[PDB]
Amino acid sequence: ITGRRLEADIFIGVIYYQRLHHMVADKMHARSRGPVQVLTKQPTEGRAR
RNA sequence: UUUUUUUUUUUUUUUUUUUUGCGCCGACC
Repeated sequence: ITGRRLEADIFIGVIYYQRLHHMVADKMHARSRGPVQVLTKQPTEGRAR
């Protein structure tokens, strides 16, 4: 941003990095209203349902 | 030549508007 030299020598290298399956696309869940359990009349369990 | 039964009136149409449970395994914080 500033374009100035950093006051410290920054350690930089090549590191093998792995992307894991824990993605936010499969983890975001939002429920307002919907299906309920027949026995307890309470909200169901799971993002799929 | 012979006894021991009783008797009367007041309630209406062809018909109508969302898979629960059981157990197992892996994994995140």
